[PDB]
Amino acid sequence: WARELGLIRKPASFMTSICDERGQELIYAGMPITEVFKEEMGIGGVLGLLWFQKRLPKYSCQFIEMCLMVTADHGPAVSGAHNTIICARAGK
Amino acid sequence: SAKAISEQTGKELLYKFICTTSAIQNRFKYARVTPDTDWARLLQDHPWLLSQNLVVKPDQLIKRRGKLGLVGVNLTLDGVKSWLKPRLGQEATVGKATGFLKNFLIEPFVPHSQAEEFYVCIYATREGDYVLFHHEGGVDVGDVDAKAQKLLVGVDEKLNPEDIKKHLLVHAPEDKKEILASFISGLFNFYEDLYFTYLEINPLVVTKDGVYVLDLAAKVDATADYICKVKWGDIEFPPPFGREAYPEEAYIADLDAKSGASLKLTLLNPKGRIWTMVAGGGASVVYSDTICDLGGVNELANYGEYSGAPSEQQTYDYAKTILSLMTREKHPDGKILIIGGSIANFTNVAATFKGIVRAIRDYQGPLKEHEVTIFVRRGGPNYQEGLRVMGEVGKTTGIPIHVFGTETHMTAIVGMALGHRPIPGKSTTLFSRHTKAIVWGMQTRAVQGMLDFDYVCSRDEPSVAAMVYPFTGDHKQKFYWGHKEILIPVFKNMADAMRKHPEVDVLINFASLRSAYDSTMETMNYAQIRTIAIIAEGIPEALTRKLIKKADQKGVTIIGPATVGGIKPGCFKIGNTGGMLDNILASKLYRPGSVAYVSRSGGMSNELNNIISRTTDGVYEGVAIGGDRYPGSTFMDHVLRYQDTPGVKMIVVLGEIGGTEEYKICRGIKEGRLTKPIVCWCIGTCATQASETAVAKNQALKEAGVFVPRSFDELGEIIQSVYEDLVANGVIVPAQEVPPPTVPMDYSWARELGLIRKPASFMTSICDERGQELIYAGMPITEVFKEEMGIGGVLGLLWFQKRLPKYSCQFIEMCLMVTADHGPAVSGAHNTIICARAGKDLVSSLTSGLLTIGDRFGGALDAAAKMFSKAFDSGIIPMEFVNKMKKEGKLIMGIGHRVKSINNPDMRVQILKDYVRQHFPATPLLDYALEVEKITTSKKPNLILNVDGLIGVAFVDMLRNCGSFTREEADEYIDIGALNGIFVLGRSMGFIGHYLDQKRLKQGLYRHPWDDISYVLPEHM
Ligand SMILES: CC(=O)SCCNC(=O)CCNC(=O)[C@H](O)C(C)(C)COP(=O)(O)OP(=O)(O)OC[C@H]1O[C@@H](n2cnc3c(N)ncnc32)[C@H](O)[C@@H]1OP(=O)(O)O
Ligand SMILES: O=C([O-])CC(=O)C(=O)O
Ligand SMILES: O=C([O-])CC(=O)C(=O)O
Repeated sequence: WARELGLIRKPASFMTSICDERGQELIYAGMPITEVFKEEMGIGGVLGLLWFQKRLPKYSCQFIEMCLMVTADHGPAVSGAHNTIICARAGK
Repeated sequence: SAKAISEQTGKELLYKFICTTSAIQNRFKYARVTPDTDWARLLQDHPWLLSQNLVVKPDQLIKRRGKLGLVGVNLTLDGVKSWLKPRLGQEATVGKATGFLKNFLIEPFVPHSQAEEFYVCIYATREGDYVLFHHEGGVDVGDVDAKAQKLLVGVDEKLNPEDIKKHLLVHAPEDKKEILASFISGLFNFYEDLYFTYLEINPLVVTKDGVYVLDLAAKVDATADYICKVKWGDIEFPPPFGREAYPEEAYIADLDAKSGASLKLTLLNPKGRIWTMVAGGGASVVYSDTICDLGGVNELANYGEYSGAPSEQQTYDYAKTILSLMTREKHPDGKILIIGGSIANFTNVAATFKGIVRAIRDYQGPLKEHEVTIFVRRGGPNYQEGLRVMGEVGKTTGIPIHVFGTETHMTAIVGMALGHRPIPGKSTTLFSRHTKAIVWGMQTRAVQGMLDFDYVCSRDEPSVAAMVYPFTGDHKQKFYWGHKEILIPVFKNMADAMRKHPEVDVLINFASLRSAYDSTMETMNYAQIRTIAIIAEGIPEALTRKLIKKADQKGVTIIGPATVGGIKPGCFKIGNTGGMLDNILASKLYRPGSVAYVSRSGGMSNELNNIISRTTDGVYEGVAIGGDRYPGSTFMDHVLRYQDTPGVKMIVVLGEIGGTEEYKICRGIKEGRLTKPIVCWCIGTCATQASETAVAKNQALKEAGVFVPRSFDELGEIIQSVYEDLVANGVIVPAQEVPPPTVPMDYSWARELGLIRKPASFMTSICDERGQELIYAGMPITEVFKEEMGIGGVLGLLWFQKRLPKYSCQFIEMCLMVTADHGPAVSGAHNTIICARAGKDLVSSLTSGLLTIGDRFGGALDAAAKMFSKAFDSGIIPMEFVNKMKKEGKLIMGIGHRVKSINNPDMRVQILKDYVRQHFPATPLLDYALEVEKITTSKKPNLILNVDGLIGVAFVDMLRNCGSFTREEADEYIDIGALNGIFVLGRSMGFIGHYLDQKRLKQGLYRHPWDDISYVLPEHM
């Protein structure tokens, strides 16, 4: 109630610039989620908006998706997938 | 701070650290006699006492010892013994000072002529060091300026011995020229390199044999001790010679140095009725001056002082020791206590006065008996609550307490204490609206006050451009600009802050008293800086003289050191002057006025702000030059800087005792340069060179042509009088009072006063990090260690919040050590070894191993505990329970081992089972599980209780069988999962051991074999 009337200041920590959950609709960098879907940007587009806060061009977003899909798996004998299979096989 | 040292230590370090080509005799030849020590030990450790003649002087800082006949010359050992029979240990006087004569210093007497003596006196001034030498022996050395040779040697300047032979040895005899020139050069090198302030050697016996010293006076720069811990040794600062110390005074003295707050007290007349319990040093000084001026000079009991925001126990001890001191005797006119002081900067007045009312309500009885009266006047942040609680305790305890704030004069309560009134290229513009500054160090409170002052003055831009801190990286600090969040960039180095902000002309150095010199020298290499305000206090005087010399060479104005800063209302504020915005809006410092003041102590600047706000229009610019005796900017520079400024109409100067600083103002008024009206008043009379006292300075200024008030009571009156006399000439027009912008309150400040509620989440009951010491459940950590409880004790305090008995804590440790590891082939240890072998740290490897612990791996503890608890609580016999588990199609978990079956026990099940049998008081559930394994071993011999089942059933048995558990909490921690915490905390030991083992064996990254996979992928998708 005393911050609604604006007669107090509290030092606000937790500075962030990647999401605006309040208001009407979700804003990633400066653009709403409906403009994200209307401009037909891919998952590389939301990595551009969330990680770099910039609207990357279409070839950059498609390359980010492309370098995500080759990174997707390299078998179970690698060490992290071995850890995943061990932890999943122990009922977790 | 120049402190006089004992001459014994002075000549000890003189003989220790002299550097000359000549030979200096009497090497370690001195002795000390006190009434405590004997004479046989001093004779046996010093066999040289029977060689030559002896001489004795009092070693208690007594000036003119030979004139009053307190020296024993040309006497032998029993001669000086019989000389010290009627003198050692009792009352003696010199000048005005009378006191106990305690210490005596004894030297080998040198038979000397009147022509072999020499006079040397070297000391520090502002523009350099004075060297005074006279060649004619004895006390009769004549004038010190014409016949005796005087030398100005500069700062950071080498003294050539050729100059000593040229100028210091004009009238000196030719036979002792080179030896005395070498001695003078060595004495100057010693004086410079060990950082003294004053040396005087009146007898200097320079014979053909060598040079002897017989008596000397030495004052050292005591603030340079951080340079000279190793070269002073155990330095000694003797007190001035006088009366002894009272036990209350000694109690105040040794509670003074145990904190970062000044708690001083000195008594004048112990039977007086006017008392001093006063914050702020200048406030106590002007209170003593006004009491001695109003006729209470023979009645002023003491001057006391509490500054630097002392703690509640500190002010409680000080108040009980000073309020238990007028209760010894009474007065026919009553007794008066003054809770006085200036305006506090940031100290909460209400908490200090809560300590005051607790200390008074402890001793209200003798105060009512002795008929005392309390006069209270303070101010600052939240003094309304303090005056209200003094009024409440006055109405409650019956003691008449008369309370005022900043609306009255700060000293006028003294005016009704005796009943005298009825009781109701150096630039002339330092700062402007375009002025930016760089703050050196983490002083975010000061920067926030800076930005608040800039916001309330309707200024468009913040005056803090950057912050410099070498101990952190380049980042940004989040501050307030009114309501808005802004970012001030914090830089590691100074060079990038100077490159990125070329508009900065002010640097405010918040460095310590021993890192300010190098930071100021680094600042002055940049030509954009026109002024540096050095806040730190403690800086040695030679480094300050070097700062002054480079400031005169570069034209940079240095405000300080030992200052709070300087305030220009409407343009800029330095550091912590004024305080927070309570005092700024109280003193109307958001708009410029027409009065400019120069003061020395920063504590009187707040009361000068209050006086100028109340009596006259307001402050245009106010600079406190600092309490150091070598100021970077003097009075005279600031007075000409105001005189060159056309904005001011009058200058108020508040000097103090000592220094010829405003005789320059006197002679500049007589020269006609200073035409604007000046109101000046000298604090520090203390009449309880003759031109250094405040009263002679006062009528010196009065017949100089200055409106000097008679006392501090009429200072605001004479300022108001000259204001009303000067507005009649039509030069001062009062501007229209524009209301300032209003900042919102701070959240921590408004929660300190308790006028807000915030819903506090994050409820916890397992640790109390605040306060004095760590509290786990309700007991401190020292009681944890004193009762000798183990790690099971702190699991009892942290997990269950209960002091478990000794067998329960030892059993918790016991069930932790069997759980510690079970090899690497288990699944979690495999995860730990895999993650540790892939180059990860301890946290990631232990974490990736711990995340395997679930229902299949390590889940037998909690599930076996719940299974046997639900079996025992439902009243089912073990024979029916085994059949019920068999015909439900699931195994009894916690029962069944692979290899170790019958007369081959698990050997850690056995130890835990035995400890539960002798040490637990009652075991229903363990006996139930024993009956279940007696059935299942009759089924198959390897179906014994596992360690995972026995720890579970014995842990439930411990919780529901021992004390302090109320039979829902013993069944609650099982449901929450306290069995899982036992397993994970135990197995973390083995997992960290696995990490350390796989990192110590230095094994590279693991990849599984392809022949142990058997891929079953579909043919084509
Ligand atoms: C009546 C009136 O109110 S008027 C006031 C008149 N006088 C004054 O204004 C004096 C009051 N202020 C001061 O004197 C203070 O010194 C201030 C305001 C300059 C601040 O100084 P401080 O806080 O003492 O020093 P600072 O915070 O820099 O730290 C002291 C030392 O700790 C060192 N230090 C800090 N943290 C660590 C650490 N973790 N490990 C090792 N050293 C450390 C700092 O580097 C610094 O070293 P230095 O002395 O070589 O610089
Ligand atoms: O502002 C300052 O430095 C003085 C201060 O906090 C106090 O002790 O009241
Ligand atoms: O705790 C478990 O359930 C697994 C284990 O350590 C074992 O192999 O005995």
